[PDB]
Amino acid sequence: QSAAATMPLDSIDVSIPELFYNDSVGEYFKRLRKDDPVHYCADSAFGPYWSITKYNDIMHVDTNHDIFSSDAGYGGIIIDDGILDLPNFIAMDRPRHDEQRKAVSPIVAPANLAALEGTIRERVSKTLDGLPVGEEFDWVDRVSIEITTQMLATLFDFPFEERRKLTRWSDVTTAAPGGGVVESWDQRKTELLECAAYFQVLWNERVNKDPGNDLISMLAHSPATRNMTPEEYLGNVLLLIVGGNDTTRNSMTGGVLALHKNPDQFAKLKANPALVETMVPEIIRWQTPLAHMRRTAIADSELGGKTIRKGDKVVMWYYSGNRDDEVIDRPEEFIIDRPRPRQHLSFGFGIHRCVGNRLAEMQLRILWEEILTRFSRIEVMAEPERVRSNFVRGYAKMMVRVHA
Ligand code: HEM
Repeated sequence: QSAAATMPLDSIDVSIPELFYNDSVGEYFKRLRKDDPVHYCADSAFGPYWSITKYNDIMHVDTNHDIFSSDAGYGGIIIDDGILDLPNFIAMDRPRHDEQRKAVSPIVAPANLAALEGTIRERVSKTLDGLPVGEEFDWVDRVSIEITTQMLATLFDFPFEERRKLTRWSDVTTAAPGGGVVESWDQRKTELLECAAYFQVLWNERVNKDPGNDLISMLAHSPATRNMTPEEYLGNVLLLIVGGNDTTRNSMTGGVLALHKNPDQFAKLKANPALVETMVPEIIRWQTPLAHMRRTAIADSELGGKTIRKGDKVVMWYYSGNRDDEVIDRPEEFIIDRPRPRQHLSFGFGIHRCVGNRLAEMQLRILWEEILTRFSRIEVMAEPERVRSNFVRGYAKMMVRVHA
């Protein structure tokens, strides 16, 4: 591959998934932020697109939804244009998005989340109490996937023993025949109707009981949801499951890798466990579990001296903006005690900013509070295998050992 530092600017294609896989893409982003920060690529595997590489420019795009649209009709919200017809509120503009999002934001209520803490902690405690000590195991399988699946079961108060159903339904939602996940579109449809039937049982059992602190109770007792159709219910449930699943997984894996690579920060965290609160947002900045989101321009506009034309694909590279030293001090450093650790892009900004963020951060905080009480070190034994994606910045496997 060409040297990012000196190659022609017009040869730089940051969408190439291999560059995320081998984790060199950061070098190309570094070159763009310095030398062409609103960067047009005329030809790629995804078609032509703009790369928005700097923190303030990315915020401008994300918070200007009347110019930069998320609508599924234009191709949706990933660089790769999109294809059972369920409303998908992340790929929707005003006014429809707002009522679908308002249904669900009870999950943003700190009051509500506070009621889940004890359940989260007991579930994390049991997993960590079961890990081998001094023996190698796959952190991704044993902790990240396991704990994320708990977090979704907690959110829905889903029958805990059946929680693997949630990750199966997550896998099916983005599957296509030939992939070895589903063998046909019928099977996929059949499984997602089984999901709708299950969640409908849950709703039927809860609507006439005192409400719990889970989402299904809250939706069922909330007067705002009177006119919520079964398609909206299923679309909301699958969007939450997908939105929470790999992002939280990769944040759980990422913070272990960061602390291994910065053992001085891990020394500071053990000496002051209260830093868990300011460390969790740093993990999320450092990992940038979703590396981009995309938009489509619906009107000409100017950005960074460039004209972005109506119809053009515009890619907000959150992973780049989270390395932008004009906003973030020493951005390549993992620092668990920054003064404003929530100054990052990993959750986006604007009307589509992550609705799950407070639940993710609570889950991550409780995870680490519970690690710190148990283990003196979490040692990464081999370079983890990364995911080959330009969207998911994540890890398929990471071998570790824990020490008492
Ligand atoms: C560290 C974990 C997470 C990260 C890094 C993350 C990231 C993001 C990003 C980048 C967006 C779009 C932001 C934008 O376009 O401006 C988003 C939206 C969203 N996320 Fe999260 N997310 C995480 C966890 C969660 C969790 C735990 C849930 C569910 C419980 C969730 C549910 C959603 C939903 C439903 C949306 C769509 C919001 C809307 O369109 O109004 N996410 N997330």
